[PDB]
Amino acid sequence: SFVEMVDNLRGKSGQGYYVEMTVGSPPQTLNILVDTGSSNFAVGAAPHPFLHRYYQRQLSSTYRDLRKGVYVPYKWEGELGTDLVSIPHGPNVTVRANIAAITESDKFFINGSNWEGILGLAYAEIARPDDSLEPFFDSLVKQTHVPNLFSLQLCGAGFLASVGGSMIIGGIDHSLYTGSLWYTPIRREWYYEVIIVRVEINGQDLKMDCKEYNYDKSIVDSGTTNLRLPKKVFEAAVKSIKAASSTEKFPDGFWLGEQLVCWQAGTTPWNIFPVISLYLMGEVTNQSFRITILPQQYLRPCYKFAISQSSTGTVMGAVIMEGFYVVFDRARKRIGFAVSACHVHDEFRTAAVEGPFVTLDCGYNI
Ligand SMILES: CN1C(=O)[C@@](c2ccc(OC(F)(F)F)cc2)(c2ccc(F)c(-c3cncnc3)c2)N=C1N
Repeated sequence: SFVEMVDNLRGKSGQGYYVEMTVGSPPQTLNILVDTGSSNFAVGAAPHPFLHRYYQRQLSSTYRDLRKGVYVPYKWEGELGTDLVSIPHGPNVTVRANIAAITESDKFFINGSNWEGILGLAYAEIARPDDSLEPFFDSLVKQTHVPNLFSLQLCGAGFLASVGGSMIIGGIDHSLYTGSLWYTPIRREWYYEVIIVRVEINGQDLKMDCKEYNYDKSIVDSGTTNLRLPKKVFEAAVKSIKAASSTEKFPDGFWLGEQLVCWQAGTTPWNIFPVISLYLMGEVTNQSFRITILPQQYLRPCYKFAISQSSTGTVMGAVIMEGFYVVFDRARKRIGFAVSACHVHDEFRTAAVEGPFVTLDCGYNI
């Protein structure tokens, strides 16, 4: 039942959401980052200054060595193998999954994040060292009767700050959202790639060729904190946001996501910052639906501007997902969005999912 899966995610603001998992026999308990932006099950497997726990292969009676190393600059190095894996507050099953045992790394783990590994939930095409290394979720579906679908409700903090959420594996929990679920097609099965057809700041269209929004791609990534936008789109966005909040301005170190901005105890002028609407391509070619996010989402806790520039396409990260219940419907190659039961909002504005909006070529081919 999904009830036992509710609130199975925890984390620190800006450091990602993790789920408890066990690996090996007897079960070794570890906290694992839920990451829709990668496809490896990679776990710390050797002492590290930021790790308080790590996977000890020699303690597992069920560990099997694949006699194959892996080098991943992007960095971390490790040895490939397989072992039994379970999610205590997920489905009641045990699967034999590939595991990359990380023996050395640089700038990979985060101090105080309280996770020791990453659960890459994306597709095999982007798995390291290649696509023959079956990702965890693929193993899970193939080995069990679990439906090929999972959903994420990231809730952030609300009033480093602690965050919480739910990962529901194998179905949709209706208690986690209100209103309608709107679906955007998964363009290609590598990252969770989608297509943005329009974006507006306070109802004002940025008026860009929609290819700009997906240059060179747009992905949904729980493993990225910020909403990351292509250079040209980012500049247009900041300008519009700056203008809307012109009433008393801020340092540019803030707009660059460097410096923080501070008011005190519920004096934050949310109403000065505009809402941002991302229109996603619908299941019907000429249709779209918009997800609308509040300053409560893109200003993350004093606050930091959680929108930043990208040279690798648009990334709809945690701060975007935190407004919504997000359904990764792998079985039907689509991603669903609905207003989250947990999202933060004031008494004048709320996050929204609304459609359809019809138009009269937005993908950046590959
Ligand atoms: C964008 N991104 C990362 O850089 C990564 C990552 C990079 C390379 C990987 O190994 C490969 F390449 F083999 F897949 C696997 C995953 C990542 C790595 C470490 C992190 F602390 C975070 C992170 C940091 N703060 C908040 N939340 C997540 C993200 N996860 C995502 N989505």
